[PDB]
Amino acid sequence: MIGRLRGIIIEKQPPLVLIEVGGVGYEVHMPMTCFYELPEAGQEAIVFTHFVVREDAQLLYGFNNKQERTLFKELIKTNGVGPKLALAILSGMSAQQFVNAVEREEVGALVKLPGIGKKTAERLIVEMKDRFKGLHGDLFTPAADLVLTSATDDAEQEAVAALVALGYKPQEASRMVSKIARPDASSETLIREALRAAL
Amino acid sequence: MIGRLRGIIIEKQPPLVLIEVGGVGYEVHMPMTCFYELPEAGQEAIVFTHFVVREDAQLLYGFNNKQERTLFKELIKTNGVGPKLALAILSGMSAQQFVNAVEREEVGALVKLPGIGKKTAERLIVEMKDRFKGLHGDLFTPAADLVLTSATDDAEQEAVAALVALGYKPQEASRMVSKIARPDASSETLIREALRAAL
Amino acid sequence: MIGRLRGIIIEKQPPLVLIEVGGVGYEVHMPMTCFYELPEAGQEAIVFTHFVVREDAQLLYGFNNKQERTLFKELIKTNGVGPKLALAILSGMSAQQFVNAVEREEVGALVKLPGIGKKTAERLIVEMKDRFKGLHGDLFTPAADLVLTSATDDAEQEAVAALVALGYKPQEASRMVSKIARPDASSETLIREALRAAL
Amino acid sequence: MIGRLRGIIIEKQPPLVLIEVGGVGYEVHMPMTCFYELPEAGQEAIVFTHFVVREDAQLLYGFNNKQERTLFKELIKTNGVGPKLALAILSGMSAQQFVNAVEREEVGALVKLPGIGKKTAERLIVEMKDRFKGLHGDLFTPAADLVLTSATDDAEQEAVAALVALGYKPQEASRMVSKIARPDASSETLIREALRAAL
DNA sequence: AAGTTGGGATTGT
DNA sequence: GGTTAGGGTGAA
DNA sequence: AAGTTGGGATTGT
DNA sequence: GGTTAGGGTGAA
DNA sequence: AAGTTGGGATTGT
DNA sequence: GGTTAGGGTGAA
DNA sequence: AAGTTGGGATTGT
DNA sequence: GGTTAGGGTGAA
Repeated sequence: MIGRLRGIIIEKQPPLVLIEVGGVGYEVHMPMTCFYELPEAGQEAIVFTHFVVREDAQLLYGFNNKQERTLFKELIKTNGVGPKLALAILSGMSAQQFVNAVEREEVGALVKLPGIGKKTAERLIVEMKDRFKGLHGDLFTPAADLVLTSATDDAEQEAVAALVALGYKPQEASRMVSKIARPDASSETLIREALRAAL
Repeated sequence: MIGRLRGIIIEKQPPLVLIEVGGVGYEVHMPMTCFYELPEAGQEAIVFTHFVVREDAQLLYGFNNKQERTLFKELIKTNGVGPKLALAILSGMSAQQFVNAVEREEVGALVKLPGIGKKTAERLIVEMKDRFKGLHGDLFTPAADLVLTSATDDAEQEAVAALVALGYKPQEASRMVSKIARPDASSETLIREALRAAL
Repeated sequence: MIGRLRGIIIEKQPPLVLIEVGGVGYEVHMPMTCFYELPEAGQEAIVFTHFVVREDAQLLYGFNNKQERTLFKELIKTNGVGPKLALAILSGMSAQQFVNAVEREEVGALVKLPGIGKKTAERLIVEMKDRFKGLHGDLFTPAADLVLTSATDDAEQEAVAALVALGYKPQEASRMVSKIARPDASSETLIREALRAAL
Repeated sequence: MIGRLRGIIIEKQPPLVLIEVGGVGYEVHMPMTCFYELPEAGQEAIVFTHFVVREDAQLLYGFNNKQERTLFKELIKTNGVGPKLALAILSGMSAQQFVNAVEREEVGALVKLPGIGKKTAERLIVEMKDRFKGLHGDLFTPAADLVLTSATDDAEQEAVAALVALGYKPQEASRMVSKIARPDASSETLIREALRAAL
């Protein structure tokens, strides 16, 4: 529900920051590699956040980049992996270092991670690979999370994304968009013709 | 609890917008037909919202118009239908297009919707019809949600609404208000004489 | 957790108001007798609130006066009575009218209330009486909620209140404070000597 | 999630304060010894908070000092002890008085506490001792909560803290940091070499 | 060294 | 809360 | 009119 | 979700 | 005085 | 919600 | 083509 | 979590 926080860094107790937005100071759990980039205390920060709601607790996970947030969101989906593991994962190695490891099948590095033996280690590199690359090694090539989250147009990605939010199966979503063939239209325009055609 | 959000559109990833209110950026899930009307990023937006609270998650559903929110709230009440379906429903066709379909029994269109076969399709048009019309085809004739939500006075509608919030049965609420016969009094005044008479 | 809301009245749909605080518009459920006192839309309002948190939902109940909030909080404690009943209760009759009815055992009036037959009706007047009066008929004589919530000093009341928040039994709390005999000290000072003596 | 509140003290009803931050007034439950230090009403206050989320309720616990918050957080961990007991505990005696009692095994004082007989009394002094002292009697010697929460460097403490947040066992965390031997580096730098070495 | 018996633990239900 | 992994210890 | 058999419903668990 | 009241309807 | 039988209650599940 | 403490009352 | 056997899935509990 | 729909695939 909370997607981003923008306020003054009041305090730093890794892995958590205390950012004041208005008069309310929120606690944000951030991966060490991200934390290293937080501006000095007293400075204003902007951090994308993944909000977690439990029956007994509700925490905030933050990242400096949307891509970073996305990778983390995909990581948590992975079986056996939750907020804590992903956090540890992104403290030992950076979003890049991870991409790299999964596309270079550097299991070793992943295993030595606290709480992550061969089993999940492999799971990661497996469930994660496919998604990557479109990235072509760089985690910041354009529309990186569309890539992760959904190489064809940026707007087509976005549209396939949305169609899948609406219930269409991914095959369906893709085929549905391309049938339209218009990489140079607004992602909303595609989402719109596509729909109009589906029904 | 949250009934409206007013802030700067920070980002757009259909179907969700990221609106910053103060320093907090809220994620809002909006039907594609609504989304199409959102001002450019950077602009200020005002979106009525339906807040959903689960044990494991709490999301925000937004609409450009109160009527739009109301229709959605009625849709979710419908059996087999929840936030996601209604969202899809209002992405394939607009509040109007829906009204139209239910009052013209255009099942076809509804069936082709992702996740909505004949069964719920019919349920919709059935449970929804009665409520409509007072609307007389237009979704924006005056006090449209009173119509949906509760053709006699605007204040009588509102009052019957409230009386039903308090526990009176709808028959009761209606008869109770009209007994007062004063379409030209404040909805609060009716709610007030009515009560005074009931007790 | 939320104890008060202060913002601009954006809209009125009895029994709920939509007050904007900053950029966030909160929905507040208020008893009709209270609602009648809300300033015009567009004006700024201040409303004490009772926050309700469920597994499937979290609403806000508001009152113009702390006393009004207190009475409602005591009402909800009453067995068989919850937010909705109390709301109805305070829509049919005012905090005064209620006090009056309980201290004049006007069951009749209470029974005719929607959802409140003889059974709870009596329960009310029973569980509520004792608490009242110190009030001496007026709901706004000084420190009315201390009265309800905890005729001796205002500070002694407050202190007995706190001691009971800490685990002391009410008998204990009272006797403990008076032993101190100092109606003219700060409620905090009493809470402080009292404690110091208990341990 | 909420780690601090900064606003205007709107009202005082010990043990709870009503602080307005922006337009929202939050209720904060504070131990009497802390409460005694709150500035006059109308003044601005800053209070560290421990946010509690239940299925049926979500309250805010506040303290004037981070150390005070930390002690309370450790207290709640203690078996048989929860927010209420700790609150009572810190109403009868101050963070100091407590430290003192645990390091001087003043069971007596603890027993007389409402709800705290010999059983938990001992538990406290037992589970709490070890943690203390590094404190050397004073609760405000530098990095007191690192002490409580994690006498070697401030940055090493912090780093061991973080490593333990990530899943490393405390033995592991400690040994891991010292192996680095660099009390004069940033806690982040340690967390960083340490990790780099672990993997 | 390689498999096993267990306590601990977020994860998933 | 039960269950699956984690990764520790003991066995062969 | 007085008690009873039931569907509906917030309340309480 | 089960359970207690509410207050409707039918019985006597 | 010392142990026991119970109602009450946050705590822990 | 069940369970463990709390601390009250009654027993010996 | 029409009914059936199943995996998937929000919905409802 | 169990359950009802959804809508896929296979059968006749």
